[PDB]
Amino acid sequence: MAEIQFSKGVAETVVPEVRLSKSKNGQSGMAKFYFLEPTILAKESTDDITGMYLIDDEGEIITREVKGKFINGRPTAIEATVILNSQPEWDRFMRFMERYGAENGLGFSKSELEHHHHHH
Repeated sequence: MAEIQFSKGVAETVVPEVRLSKSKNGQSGMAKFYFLEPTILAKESTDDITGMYLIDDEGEIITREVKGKFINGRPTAIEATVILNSQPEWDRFMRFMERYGAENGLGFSKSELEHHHHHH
């Protein structure tokens, strides 16, 4: 039931890429997310996004480090960064990527393959 929401309640079937990277000072670890032609550009404006809600099978993680990627003043891609300052955070990140990657092979859409449910 893992899914990505930019405003909670908005399920995104988009297939964003996942990359791992370190902080600027190389202190705490973090991960980058690439969104290509996301639908959140037709509902809410990019300037209306201040964070992303990652809902995992167990709990959820709140991310406020979100930046939009504009091309020549033409919105088309959005980027997000997750901070892994805490240790137990890695457990959810690895599980989310493991289960999420299994459902979508970075090329398959989450929709269709994942059945929708009335609850949450």
